[PDB]
Amino acid sequence: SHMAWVVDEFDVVVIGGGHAGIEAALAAARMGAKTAMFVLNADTIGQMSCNPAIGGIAKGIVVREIDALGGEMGKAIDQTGIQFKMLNTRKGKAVQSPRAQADKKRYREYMKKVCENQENLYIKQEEVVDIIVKNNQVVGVRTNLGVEYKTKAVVVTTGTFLNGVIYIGDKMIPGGRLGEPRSEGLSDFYRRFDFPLIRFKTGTPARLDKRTIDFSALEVAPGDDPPPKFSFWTEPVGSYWFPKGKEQVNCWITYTTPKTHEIIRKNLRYCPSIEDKIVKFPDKERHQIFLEPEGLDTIEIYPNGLSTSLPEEVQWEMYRSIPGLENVVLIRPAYAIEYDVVPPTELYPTLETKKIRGLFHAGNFNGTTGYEEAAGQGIVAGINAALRAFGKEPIYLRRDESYIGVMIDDLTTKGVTEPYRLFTSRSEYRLYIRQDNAILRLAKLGRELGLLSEEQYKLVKELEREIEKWKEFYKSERVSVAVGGDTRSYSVATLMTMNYTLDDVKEKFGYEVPQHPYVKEEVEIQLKYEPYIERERKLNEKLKKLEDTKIPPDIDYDKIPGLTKEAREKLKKFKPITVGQASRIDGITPAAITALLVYLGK
Amino acid sequence: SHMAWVVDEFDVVVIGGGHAGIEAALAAARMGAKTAMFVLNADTIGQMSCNPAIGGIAKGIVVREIDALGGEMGKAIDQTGIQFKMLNTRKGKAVQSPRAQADKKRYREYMKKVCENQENLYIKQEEVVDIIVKNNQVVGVRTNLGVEYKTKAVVVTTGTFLNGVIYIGDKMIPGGRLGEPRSEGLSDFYRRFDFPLIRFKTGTPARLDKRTIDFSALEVAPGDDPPPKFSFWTEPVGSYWFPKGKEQVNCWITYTTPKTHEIIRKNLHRTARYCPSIEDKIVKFPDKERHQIFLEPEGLDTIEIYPNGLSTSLPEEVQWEMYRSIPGLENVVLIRPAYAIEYDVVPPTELYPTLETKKIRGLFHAGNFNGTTGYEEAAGQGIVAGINAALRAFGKEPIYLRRDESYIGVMIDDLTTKGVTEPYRLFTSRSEYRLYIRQDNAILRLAKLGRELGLLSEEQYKLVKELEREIEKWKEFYKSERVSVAVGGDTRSYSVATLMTMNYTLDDVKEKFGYEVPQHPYVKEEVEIQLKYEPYIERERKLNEKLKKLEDTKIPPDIDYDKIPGLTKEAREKLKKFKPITVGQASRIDGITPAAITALLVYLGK
Ligand SMILES: Cc1cc2nc3c(=O)[nH]c(=O)nc-3n(C[C@H](O)[C@H](O)[C@H](O)COP(=O)(O)OP(=O)(O)OC[C@H]3O[C@@H](n4cnc5c(N)ncnc54)[C@H](O)[C@@H]3O)c2cc1C
Ligand SMILES: Cc1cc2nc3c(=O)[nH]c(=O)nc-3n(C[C@H](O)[C@H](O)[C@H](O)COP(=O)(O)OP(=O)(O)OC[C@H]3O[C@@H](n4cnc5c(N)ncnc54)[C@H](O)[C@@H]3O)c2cc1C
Repeated sequence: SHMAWVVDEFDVVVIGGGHAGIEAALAAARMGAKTAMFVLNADTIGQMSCNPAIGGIAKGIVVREIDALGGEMGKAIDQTGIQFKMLNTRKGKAVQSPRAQADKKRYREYMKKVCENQENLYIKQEEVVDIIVKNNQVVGVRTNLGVEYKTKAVVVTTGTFLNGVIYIGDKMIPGGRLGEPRSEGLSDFYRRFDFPLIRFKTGTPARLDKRTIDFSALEVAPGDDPPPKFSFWTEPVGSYWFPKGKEQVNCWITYTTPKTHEIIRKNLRYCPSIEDKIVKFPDKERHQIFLEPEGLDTIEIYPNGLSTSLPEEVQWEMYRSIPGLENVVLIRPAYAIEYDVVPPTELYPTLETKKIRGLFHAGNFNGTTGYEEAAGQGIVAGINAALRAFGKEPIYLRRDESYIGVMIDDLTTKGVTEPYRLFTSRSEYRLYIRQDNAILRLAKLGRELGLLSEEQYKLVKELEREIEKWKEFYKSERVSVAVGGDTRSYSVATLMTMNYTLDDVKEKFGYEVPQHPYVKEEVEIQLKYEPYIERERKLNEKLKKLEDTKIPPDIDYDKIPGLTKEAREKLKKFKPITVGQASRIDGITPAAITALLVYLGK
Repeated sequence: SHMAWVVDEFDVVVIGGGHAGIEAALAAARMGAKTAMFVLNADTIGQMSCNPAIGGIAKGIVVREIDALGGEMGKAIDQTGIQFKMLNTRKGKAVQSPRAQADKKRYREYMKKVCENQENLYIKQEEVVDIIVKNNQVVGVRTNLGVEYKTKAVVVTTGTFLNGVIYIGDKMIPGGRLGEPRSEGLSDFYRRFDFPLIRFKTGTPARLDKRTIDFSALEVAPGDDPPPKFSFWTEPVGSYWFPKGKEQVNCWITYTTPKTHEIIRKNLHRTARYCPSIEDKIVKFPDKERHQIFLEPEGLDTIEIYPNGLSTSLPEEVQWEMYRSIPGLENVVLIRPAYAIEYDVVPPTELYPTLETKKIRGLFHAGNFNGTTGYEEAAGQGIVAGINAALRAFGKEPIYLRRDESYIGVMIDDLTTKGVTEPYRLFTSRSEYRLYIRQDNAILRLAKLGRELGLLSEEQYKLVKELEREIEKWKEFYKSERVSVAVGGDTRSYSVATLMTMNYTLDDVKEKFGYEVPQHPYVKEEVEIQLKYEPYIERERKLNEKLKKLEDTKIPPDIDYDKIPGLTKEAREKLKKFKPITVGQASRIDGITPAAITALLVYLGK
């Protein structure tokens, strides 16, 4: 009688309606799993609580990847962004990453609409306080209303809410976010099963009133024209560029002054709070600040670079010492949030818990910070939760093929000491894992899982085919050029390696060029970088070998000859899925890898 | 150092971004007062937490009045409403009242957008935990972040938040609303100043998934065509009707069954007037076999359905059972459970009809915190409190709305003169001038005050005056144009105006007698309504002549009731506590005897 009815039983239960939860719930539901997404306040689904932006150095590529796998974040920002630009634009297209300013309000509504109308997905406003487990297998969930719902798998994405404490000056206020409640009960479930629990703390700037800011002397920071898109599926379909002339808004730049730093001092690894970095870098005389609009209708301005947790009275003084903000009025005070986190090392690269079958974690609760890093994990967790529910085998993303894979690999293999951010990761395949080819690297898996339709993948296969045609064509079409006082014969493909664009080649030599925007650009990029991709691949050949060497899930590390005791210990807890992953465990020696390889018969 | 800077000093501080707070903050700001609107979550400004509707029996007229005074509610629902209709459409236009279904989401956004861009208005996301007083005069406000802001007046509209507790079965959860935090500290200020504090409790239904409901056999409930508008200012300007063909959505009807009722009885335990919770009205009306239920959409993008008539605070597992016993909902899935909220309330008897506190000058109260419940009742008080707060800030005298001229005035009068033992609702009030205070003439009754305060622009009022003049020209025209009619086998000479009381409409008079009619939509309809009801309005006015007499008799603010001869001791105790501003209001205090009123009239030299 405390048990919900048949009509209230699910395959997958996602705890959380944030960035991880949304991708997870949408992925599972779209794969056919009857999914329930629990949320503390149904009106906050999809809410952006920090920076009003999507994308960035590594973040932007992850979004592109989420979009390729069949997720929503990419489509959401394309439809609700108010500014788009490319970062690292002076060093070749391969190192670039897209970034956009979002209209927070429109973004939230967009995600709520897609979620509400998603077939097989049900939203439940209720606080989950416990997970029901039978023989290390997830079988249900309980809320603080004394009810229980049956489920086959659970994806936890409590974000910054679990036992959240808001910090402002010496005031401590319970909550998952400023002005919102926090969750509590679920933490007892984790202690009860002996899961390690740690607390992370991150801050956010105050929210400023646009009418009280003098922008007159500030430098304008505009978008790009034509602006890049995050989704391969939005209009223009099969392309990553918006039409030239798309309507965009501005951002403004200002800086801290020595007076700002003195105010902070009087009131006293990657610590972003202005207060922290003036102590970490006592010598920098000024710190850059980006004033960002929060939407087209709102007057709130997000001052990027001024996150703090100082008392509100001090916030007034420090914010008003910044040129342009002399008379600024705060709408929302800056603050810092501390919450519960379960160390990622408790998971396999499938995001599934080692202790309990059918339990997956994602987002800030998993030790990361950021919308994108959360959404990237969420889609994987959602995918695997559905698979589990269907009695199939969970998958994982190889770090040598996607940035989502790199992130997940570092979390579950290295663990975290502080919140993980995508820009701290080091991809050994940075030339292959680019912004322009997420679609080519992940679309197959996306279609395989059923997230992409037959039609979506058909477009991908076609373009991929067109691309290969032209590459083989330009590689067979030679041309004679006068290099100084001597004459040479080079193929068009090779000319791309010598500062020629396809447009240059057509203009000077009259050759033809792909008419499809994507094929046209992707061909140029692949030919220009072929030399480096091949060299990069050559250098990591040994990493590739290890990565392709699977380790039995039923492997008894105690029966392996030539493996130290301290090694069996680590290999016993991390439980690597491949020898390549096993070699990344901090502390394992090249010898151990050998013993293991020998034992595996290689 | 804990004190906010000069740039953070205000004339008026409104605590709350709800329905009372929005009208109060916008009114004061539009009147020129530097205004700060505090709220717990800036993203919840203008949020509708209960029924997704605006209007109804008395509520609809109050919206028309808010709009006539220069408020926003009217404009808001007109731009975000997805269904509009008139109630009591078979009993003459005088007893009709507008009602609309709102797209909750669009409505919230609309209010947030207007408030954010309103000049002189500043939004502050922060919890006010104390009000600073100097010689019984509001001087500032303090928040839970240890900071203070200077202000000259404060409007408190905590709604259902102050020490709010959510109820579901046996569970008690702190919160101002399901999924939202509650406020607490401010209650200390009131105990500290010895204010009386009571707790009211109201419930709301669950939110249902539209795709799990079978509407196949349910009665459809559409809007009207043409649909009525709430604002006189939205397009078509200077009119109360939308064009024919406006796109609207439907609502659906269902009923409870005997099985539904038996489900509630098995799960009800004993515990020590208007109790809308289905579970209460079946114990209060044991003989009713079925209860009507209106299934209404909450917006165009959302799949959430609001089951009007099924508010409850029963355990969630019991809710599943009762909701599923209702035809069409056999397999319904809840998105949000039903619950009841209990919050702090300061008895309205602590205020003058101006909504200002008798104990502290510059302090005003409005909305649920004031003892009422409903969006419209809150916004009605809000605009008044906002207006008076700004006036106070400027050193001018606060105003009040006479109950014989507006329904808002009726509400405020009843609240401050009768007090409340339960949440006050607009349909329970009784206007002795129900024929004068109509839905069609709110604009004619309140536009002058609206313009006088600065809420309406010169151009807005100019329109009202022009129409007001055309209306009068037409009435005098139809009053001098006689026609001949055959009352049986007899011939009579009647003025066109008289025919309006003999079942003739202006359209009938033109079609049959060929007379001209007004071309402006409002003039054309108001002339007809005014002529048709002139007889009753005059009779109503004659029957209340005495009431008008008493209401026009002002009572000095500093009268010493102890010095009035011929006044009982129990009568002086009521007069000293309620402190009526007119003899009319005084005669409305429960217990006051006709003799006591005479002694007072004599004392005032009458
Ligand atoms: C103060 C602050 C500072 C930040 N700083 C940074 C930064 O420096 N850099 C950066 O990139 N990003 C930052 N962020 C953004 C942050 O990473 C995201 O807000 C979010 O936490 C990430 O996505 P998520 O899915 O994990 O969680 P969230 O978006 O937070 O969502 C969690 C969801 O879980 C639900 N929930 C929690 N518990 C329960 C329960 N028991 N039952 C049901 N539902 C539950 C909540 O209702 C909520 O919808 C910051 C955010 C805040 C609030
Ligand atoms: C459970 C429930 C049952 C209901 N039942 C009915 C019904 O039967 N009939 C009907 O017509 N209507 C009903 N309603 C609707 C209700 O009348 C409105 O939701 C609202 O309370 C009325 O307007 P308001 O302005 O007074 O308050 P609200 O709209 O509730 O707003 C209050 C505002 O005050 C702010 N606040 C509170 N404390 C502080 C503080 N210390 N500092 C700063 N800000 C603060 C909050 O953030 C909030 O924005 C119900 C609502 C609920 C939640």
